[PDB]
Amino acid sequence: ARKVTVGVIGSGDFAKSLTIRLIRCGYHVVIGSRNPKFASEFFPHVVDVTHHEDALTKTNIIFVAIHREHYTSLWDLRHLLVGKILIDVSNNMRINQYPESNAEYLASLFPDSLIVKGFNVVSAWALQLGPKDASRQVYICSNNIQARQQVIELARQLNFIPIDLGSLSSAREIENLPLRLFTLWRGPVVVAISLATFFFLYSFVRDVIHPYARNQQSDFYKIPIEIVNKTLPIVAITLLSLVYLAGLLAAAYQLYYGTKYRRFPPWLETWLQCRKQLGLLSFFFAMVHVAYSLCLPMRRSERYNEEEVWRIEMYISFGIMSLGLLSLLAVTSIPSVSNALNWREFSFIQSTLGYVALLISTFHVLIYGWKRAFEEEYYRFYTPPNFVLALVLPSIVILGKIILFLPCISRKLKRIKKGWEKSQ
Amino acid sequence: ARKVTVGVIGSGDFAKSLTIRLIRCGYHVVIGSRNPKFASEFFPHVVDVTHHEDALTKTNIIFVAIHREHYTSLWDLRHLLVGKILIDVSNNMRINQYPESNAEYLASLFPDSLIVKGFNVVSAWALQLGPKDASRQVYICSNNIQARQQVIELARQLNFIPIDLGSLSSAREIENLPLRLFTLWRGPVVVAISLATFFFLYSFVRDVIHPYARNQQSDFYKIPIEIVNKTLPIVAITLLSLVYLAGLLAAAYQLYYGTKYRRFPPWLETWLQCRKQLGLLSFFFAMVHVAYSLCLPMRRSERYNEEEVWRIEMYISFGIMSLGLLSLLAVTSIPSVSNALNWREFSFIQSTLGYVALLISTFHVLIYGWKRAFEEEYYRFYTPPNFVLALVLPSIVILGKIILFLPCISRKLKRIKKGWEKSQ
Amino acid sequence: ARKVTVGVIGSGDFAKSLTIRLIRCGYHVVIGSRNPKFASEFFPHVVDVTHHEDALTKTNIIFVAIHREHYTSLWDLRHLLVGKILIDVSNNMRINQYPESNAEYLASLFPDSLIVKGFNVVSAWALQLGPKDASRQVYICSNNIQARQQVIELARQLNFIPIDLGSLSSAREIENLPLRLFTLWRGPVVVAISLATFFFLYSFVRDVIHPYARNQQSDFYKIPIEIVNKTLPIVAITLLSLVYLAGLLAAAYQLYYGTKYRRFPPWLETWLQCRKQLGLLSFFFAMVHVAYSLCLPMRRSERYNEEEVWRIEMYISFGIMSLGLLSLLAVTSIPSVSNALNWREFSFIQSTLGYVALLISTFHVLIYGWKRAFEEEYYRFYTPPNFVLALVLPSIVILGKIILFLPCISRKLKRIKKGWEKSQ
Ligand SMILES: Cc1cc2nc3c(=O)[nH]c(=O)nc-3n(C[C@H](O)[C@H](O)[C@H](O)COP(=O)(O)OP(=O)(O)OC[C@H]3O[C@@H](n4cnc5c(N)ncnc54)[C@H](O)[C@@H]3O)c2cc1C
Ligand SMILES: Cc1cc2nc3c(=O)[nH]c(=O)nc-3n(C[C@H](O)[C@H](O)[C@H](O)COP(=O)(O)OP(=O)(O)OC[C@H]3O[C@@H](n4cnc5c(N)ncnc54)[C@H](O)[C@@H]3O)c2cc1C
Ligand SMILES: Cc1cc2nc3c(=O)[nH]c(=O)nc-3n(C[C@H](O)[C@H](O)[C@H](O)COP(=O)(O)OP(=O)(O)OC[C@H]3O[C@@H](n4cnc5c(N)ncnc54)[C@H](O)[C@@H]3O)c2cc1C
Ligand SMILES: NC(=O)c1ccc[n+]([C@@H]2O[C@H](COP(=O)([O-])OP(=O)(O)OC[C@H]3O[C@@H](n4cnc5c(N)ncnc54)[C@H](OP(=O)(O)O)[C@@H]3O)[C@@H](O)[C@H]2O)c1
Ligand SMILES: NC(=O)c1ccc[n+]([C@@H]2O[C@H](COP(=O)([O-])OP(=O)(O)OC[C@H]3O[C@@H](n4cnc5c(N)ncnc54)[C@H](OP(=O)(O)O)[C@@H]3O)[C@@H](O)[C@H]2O)c1
Ligand SMILES: NC(=O)c1ccc[n+]([C@@H]2O[C@H](COP(=O)([O-])OP(=O)(O)OC[C@H]3O[C@@H](n4cnc5c(N)ncnc54)[C@H](OP(=O)(O)O)[C@@H]3O)[C@@H](O)[C@H]2O)c1
Ligand code: HEM
Ligand code: HEM
Ligand code: HEM
Ligand SMILES: CC(C)CCC[C@@H](C)[C@H]1CC[C@H]2[C@@H]3CC=C4C[C@@H](O)CC[C@]4(C)[C@H]3CC[C@]12C
Ligand SMILES: CC(C)CCC[C@@H](C)[C@H]1CC[C@H]2[C@@H]3CC=C4C[C@@H](O)CC[C@]4(C)[C@H]3CC[C@]12C
Ligand SMILES: CC(C)CCC[C@@H](C)[C@H]1CC[C@H]2[C@@H]3CC=C4C[C@@H](O)CC[C@]4(C)[C@H]3CC[C@]12C
Ligand SMILES: CC(C)CCC[C@@H](C)[C@H]1CC[C@H]2[C@@H]3CC=C4C[C@@H](O)CC[C@]4(C)[C@H]3CC[C@]12C
Ligand SMILES: CC(C)CCC[C@@H](C)[C@H]1CC[C@H]2[C@@H]3CC=C4C[C@@H](O)CC[C@]4(C)[C@H]3CC[C@]12C
Ligand SMILES: CC(C)CCC[C@@H](C)[C@H]1CC[C@H]2[C@@H]3CC=C4C[C@@H](O)CC[C@]4(C)[C@H]3CC[C@]12C
Repeated sequence: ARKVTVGVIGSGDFAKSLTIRLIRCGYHVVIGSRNPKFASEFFPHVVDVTHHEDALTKTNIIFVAIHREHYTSLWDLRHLLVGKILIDVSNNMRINQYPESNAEYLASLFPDSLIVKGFNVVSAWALQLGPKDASRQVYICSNNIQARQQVIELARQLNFIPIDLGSLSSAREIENLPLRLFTLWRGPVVVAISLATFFFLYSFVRDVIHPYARNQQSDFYKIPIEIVNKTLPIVAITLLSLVYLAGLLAAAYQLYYGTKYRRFPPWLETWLQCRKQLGLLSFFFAMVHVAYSLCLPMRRSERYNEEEVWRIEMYISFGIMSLGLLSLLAVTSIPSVSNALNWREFSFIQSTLGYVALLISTFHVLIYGWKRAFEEEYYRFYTPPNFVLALVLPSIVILGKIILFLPCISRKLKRIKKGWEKSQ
Repeated sequence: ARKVTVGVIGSGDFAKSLTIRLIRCGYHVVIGSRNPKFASEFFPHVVDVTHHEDALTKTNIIFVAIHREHYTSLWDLRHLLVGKILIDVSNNMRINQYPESNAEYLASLFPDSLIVKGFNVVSAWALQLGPKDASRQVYICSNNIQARQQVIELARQLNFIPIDLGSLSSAREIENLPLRLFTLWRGPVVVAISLATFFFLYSFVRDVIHPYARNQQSDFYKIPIEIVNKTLPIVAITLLSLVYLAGLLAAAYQLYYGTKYRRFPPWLETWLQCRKQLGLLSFFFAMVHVAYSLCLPMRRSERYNEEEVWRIEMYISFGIMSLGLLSLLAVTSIPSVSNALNWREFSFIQSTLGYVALLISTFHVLIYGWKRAFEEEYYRFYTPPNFVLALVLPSIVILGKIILFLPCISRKLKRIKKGWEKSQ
Repeated sequence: ARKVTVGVIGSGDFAKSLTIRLIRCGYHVVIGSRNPKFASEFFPHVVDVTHHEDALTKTNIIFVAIHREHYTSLWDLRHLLVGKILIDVSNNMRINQYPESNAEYLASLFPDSLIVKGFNVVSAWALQLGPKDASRQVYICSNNIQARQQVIELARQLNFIPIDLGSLSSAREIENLPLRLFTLWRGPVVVAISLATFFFLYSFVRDVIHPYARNQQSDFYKIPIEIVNKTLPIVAITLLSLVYLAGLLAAAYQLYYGTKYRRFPPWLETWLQCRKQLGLLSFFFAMVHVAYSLCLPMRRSERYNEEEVWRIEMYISFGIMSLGLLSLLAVTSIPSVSNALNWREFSFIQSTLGYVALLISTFHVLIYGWKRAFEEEYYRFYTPPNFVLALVLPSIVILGKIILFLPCISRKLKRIKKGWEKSQ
């Protein structure tokens, strides 16, 4: 029933938190540091703190809890670290800082050891605490199977969820993972902000400034949130149109080149990768628009034609249908739901029901426009009304999709999708 | 640091996509085809394309990327495929097309080889691309442990998420998996459509046609979406009633037979299996009803008694309570949330809070009916009003559930639930 | 192709359901009972029911499907259970009933056997049925690797999802797991109920009783659900304030003590652990408030100043912003979404956007209060209006957070967060 000894190199924040987590989870830790005299009182009395040359002798699994630039300080400990699993927990301060990942550099430093990458994601504060809602998954990568399984078992005993990802070819991925902060959302968010700013300025120029000399009824105790009420929906529908224009453009490139075995242009690849983020931003903005259209027009201050009844009911119904379809798409976007669906079912949901949602949203805007545009006042300052642009982009998307259904084009796109593209 | 060679049989769409994915993920591929002269220019220069008899010699893991009906074309390669892992990636065009699954048929063809089922779910386009939101899980089944783990490691190196499911007894399941398209939703969707059509026709006959001779105030510029506003809620509540009538009927069958060790009738089994789909359809229709009741009655065109204040506030509150409980049930229906809950907690949530939601919905409809039914006009054309049916079904469900609480019945149902049913 | 024999000890409800599940999943079961004459007709004809001393001879994996207090009845079968995997499926009737878990007690009883904990979560009715939406994950813990993997494979063949959690140090956790019923929700729910009751009584005393002698316009055909409309929002905002006051107090304790390596007081630890439950309760109550504010003020019975337009639009917009941020936080609270986010991204979302949501909610309440408080009538009965308390708690939270941004305090808190706390 003797506890298994685990070695740790260095005495820092991560070393102390790791030692706490190991001791609480039924382990015995041997820590090697340059000056055990200095670091001995830091650690509890059940921690055996000695020199570098001593800790390695009495352990098999060693956490290299030092920074990358100090790895060469372990050069003298080359023949002691023979056949001993070295768990590399290091992290970089910048994505792609070095030509090779930290684990591969360590492996090149110590050819005879068994280098296992892992435990870098935890923050030396989740190690001190118990289970945490973000830092409960640890990714482990080693080119040696046995050492990888030993480290996975160690992670299991430390109340973690081990995740196996390969043979140090994945070390770069799990070193870049702790450093990323919504990398795929930056582009969609910038696009949404740009669209919102442009439509805000368009409404300000057309709706307010052009009749401002006529009326001039607003001051700083007024705000253009009638304009944000006209800006959120257009941004949402434009984001949906951008979600599906990427697929249209991919089809166009495939038809033009004649093969699917040609890499898309880098901008098209980035556009295709962030379609989920664009769609979720569109759903969020559509929901905010629904909230505004419910709360504001019906407020207590708002209390201060049969064909019109027709129109109002009909485009409200179309908006509700589109919102329901978008809600289905967003629900399927949860990782568990997406993984629980076949690729055929997921493709049906996303592609088909999103195209249907875009078409229904186009009708929902189109009715409003149909009896808000024929009056020459709203065709103001030579500038089309707000709904005209929010129609012109989904119109392009929908006409493209319909073009893709033509028999000649459908046949030339099936002959590509199904492999016979251009034999050579 | 030499790359591991992986063999592939055949040169088709799947073979080419698989070769691309293998080469990009640090592998070396040897492809065997009938005519290497023909297929050599198809594949890159780092691909060794030779005959069938040559590729097997220089590899250990071989992807049998050919259709099932051509498996007998490998009969001559029986003594070369001795002890070599054969990954069967084949798929059928129809569920339960053949008496035995593809993997088992291959294993019977080659008794001495190690047959591993896997990689059929990916679509030869997710292999070409990177990570995909539906095709990132691969299911692997082999009756040999070592070969199964080798194939799982191979899937890990190919940026997939290996899932182990057994010993080729699960081959049929993961061959039917790529072919299913919402199999459990078909029944609930057909039931919902039937209910919606019946209630639409009922409202058309009662609300419109019966006084149509009296008024005749509608034309084709009118639509019965006052009727869909009366059809969505009834369909939602009826779907909930059908969700819980299945449990009531299962209890009735258990009490009648005296044991739980008797298989339910096939219709009852299918009803019990699709309870989740019926409940989610009910939640979706209830949410659509909430959206209609918010957007339509308050529209700008809609602008064109204390006990009544009482009633309106009270049934709105009951509707909100029921919607909240249904939202809790739907949130627990996510696979991650369901797996994160104990069976006791999940049972409490679903059973208890869904019965409470059904009861509260019954009250919410019942108040509306209580002061919309006593007037003889709404008891029109000898036909009960719309809410009467939406009450009569949940009333049956609730009276059944209350009957199940009787001391004699509760005791006879505990003596069953807890094992003492009928000893023999 | 001979089936693998699996032994089962005892003949009860769990034994029968387990035997059914094993037989259906291609196994052959040998059941040992005290009186095979009695239990033989219970089980099918393909089940070999014999004495205790006979079943062990013809099997290797044995399910000890008897209660803990009867384990000593297997004392005579000590030398027969040598090297045989014993899967302990037992459960306790109370959390922490015994000093050592059931699996560890069994292991102490039989030192020479290989004890594996598992299959306790399933309810002897999910074993009889097929896949179930709560009982499809089984947790397995053994201090022997090989036996643990054998039991995991057995669980895989039984259409389960094996989960490995360690070396019998996790046996207590997975014995307590079937017994817990929302353990972390009890405290937050009691707090929410207490807040709701207190604010209901406060509104009853101030809003109704104090002018009750003045007007007396209500009877039992009236209800205080104008008061629940004033109670739900305050409870939601107070729950959010309590969510973040825990972090403020943790920071205060860290600054006072000078280290993060000191355990928080038990009440603070329990407060910190249940922050997710408090936040989700706050989100649920905020959504119920949104539903009430939409449905009730706009009802058909409700149909029975430019700066005010200003105010109404502005605080509605702030409420919508806060609801959107809370929705983002709740979406990230799904286990799949939380596990799919880096700890940095999850920390950003939760901490930063929740503080922003709290600030925006404070403004949203504050505008309403700003032009509903300056009238001396609402400062009624020497008691502050309802919004004043719902402001005073988030005000304390926000001033604390701002204090944490002071340069001296920020520096003393970074010197703690980053390890240099108090060297010894
Ligand atoms: C609310 C919301 C949530 C969303 N969530 C997600 C999400 O979680 N994940 C996600 O990925 N997206 C998500 N999306 C976006 C969604 O994936 C896209 O809208 C949808 O995939 C577009 O379908 P498509 O037909 O344009 O593209 P696809 O079907 O993906 O194909 C794009 C292009 O590739 C071609 N192509 C397709 N299959 C093949 C093949 N086998 N061989 C050759 N060429 C082929 C098509 O012809 C087309 O030119 C979401 C969108 C919304 C609105
Ligand atoms: C929005 C929504 C979402 C839903 N999501 C899901 C979902 O994700 N998954 C899902 O499965 N369902 C889901 N449902 C449906 C839900 O499961 C059912 O409403 C609920 O289980 C019915 O409870 P019950 O008491 O009728 O049935 P159960 O408790 O399941 O039992 C049915 C019958 O079996 C008997 N029985 C139960 N336990 C035993 C036992 N141990 N031994 C012998 N007999 C027993 C009962 O007496 C009864 O006769 C959802 C419903 C809704 C509205
Ligand atoms: C709708 C909703 C859903 C929610 N869902 C969840 C959920 O799923 N999971 C969950 O956990 N919470 C959840 N929450 C609550 C959420 O986690 C908290 O609101 C948030 O974490 C508080 O941030 P903080 O800065 O106060 O605390 P934290 O950042 O967690 O830190 C608390 C204290 O620890 C200190 N500290 C932090 N990091 C370190 C460190 N490295 N070293 C030393 N000291 C440190 C801080 O200074 C502070 O004193 C939810 C809340 C809401 C409203
Ligand atoms: N939150 C975290 O801290 C965290 C989280 C994840 C991963 N990590 C990784 O874990 C490792 C430990 O980080 P840390 O925060 O603990 O680092 P730190 O506080 O900077 O500690 C540096 C450690 O390196 C040792 N060291 C050895 N040779 C050295 C040299 N020449 N110069 C300087 N130091 C030398 C020191 O040990 P002596 O006492 O013997 O000098 C000391 O224990 C890093 O690789 C980090 O990327 C940290
Ligand atoms: N999207 C997909 O394509 C996909 C996805 C998942 C699974 N799969 C499975 O993967 C396998 C490959 O599918 P595929 O689409 O690549 O098929 P395909 O395009 O029809 O190719 C058929 C292949 O079979 C070989 N073959 C051998 N003997 C043959 C014979 N007698 N008659 C005809 N062909 C013979 C051919 O090789 P030669 O050049 O030597 O003649 C050719 O490479 C199938 O089992 C399929 O079910 C495919
Ligand atoms: N839903 C469930 O039932 C469920 C779920 C999860 C886990 N479990 C666990 O699985 C085990 C089986 O539970 P169960 O519900 O089947 O129990 P049960 O109905 O009470 O059966 C008791 C069993 O213990 C045997 N036994 C041996 N020595 C005994 C003694 N001295 N006194 C009494 N019985 C003795 C009996 O076998 P003989 O015929 O030879 O006397 C009988 O088969 C328990 O440990 C339970 O915690 C049960
Ligand atoms: C319950 C669901 C919805 C309701 C009740 C609703 C309501 C409305 C209303 C009343 C208008 C008239 C303009 C205004 O009031 O400011 C409008 C316009 C608009 N709707 Fe919606 N909507 C819904 C969903 C959606 C969705 C999901 C989309 C797009 C994905 C969308 C796209 C638009 C657009 C772009 C406009 C712009 C028209 C203009 O600014 O002139 N709507 N909506
Ligand atoms: C915020 C939540 C809800 C609100 C505001 C609401 C509102 C209403 C209103 C105003 C009516 C009167 C009939 C009408 O206006 O067309 C009604 C009727 C009805 N409600 Fe709801 N409801 C809600 C939730 C629900 C839910 C969740 C269910 C069932 C699961 C439900 C079941 C019904 C049914 C069946 C009727 C039919 C009455 C009739 O057609 O005569 N309601 N609801
Ligand atoms: C769409 C979102 C929201 C809308 C439309 C809304 C609407 C309102 C309205 C109209 C009032 C005036 C008092 C009343 O009508 O009873 C109010 C008050 C209040 N709001 Fe909201 N709200 C929203 C979201 C929120 C959220 C998310 C919170 C807190 C997390 C919140 C906190 C409060 C509080 C505490 C009051 C109390 C004021 C009082 O009782 O005097 N609101 N809200
Ligand atoms: C993050 C996502 C949303 C980015 C999508 C933004 C779109 C509108 C941007 C991003 C990159 C852009 C492309 C970048 C480069 C070129 C080449 C030149 O001929 C101008 C047009 C063209 C082809 C641009 C078209 C618009 C474009 C595709
Ligand atoms: C929204 C838009 C971008 C959707 C795509 C429309 C355009 C780009 C597509 C639709 C029809 C396509 C054409 C269909 C047929 C041919 C004939 C052959 O020579 C291949 C290219 C060519 C000439 C295609 C070029 C691209 C094309 C013109
Ligand atoms: C997919 C789900 C929702 C199906 C539920 C539909 C219900 C209403 C249908 C489906 C199958 C049907 C049963 C099929 C067969 C019989 C036998 C005969 O005596 C008529 C009634 C009875 C017992 C039917 C009752 C109604 C029933 C249970
Ligand atoms: C909604 C409905 C279907 C719920 C179930 C109600 C009916 C079917 C149930 C409830 C009470 C049950 C009875 C309770 C007691 C007995 C006595 C004994 O001889 C077993 C059968 C019998 C006669 C049961 C038959 C089924 C029964 C009548
Ligand atoms: C389950 C969660 C929400 C519990 C949070 C409830 C809060 C308000 C309660 C729970 C435990 C309580 C603490 C328990 C003990 C003490 C010590 C004494 O000096 C009184 C105050 C103090 C410090 C209490 C302050 C309020 C407190 C922190
Ligand atoms: C909402 C509230 C609880 C937030 C926290 C505010 C209080 C408790 C915090 C904020 C500023 C803190 C002080 C900042 C600086 C010092 C000086 C040094 O001697 C450490 C303790 C001491 C004296 C701290 C004690 C705790 C403190 C006073």
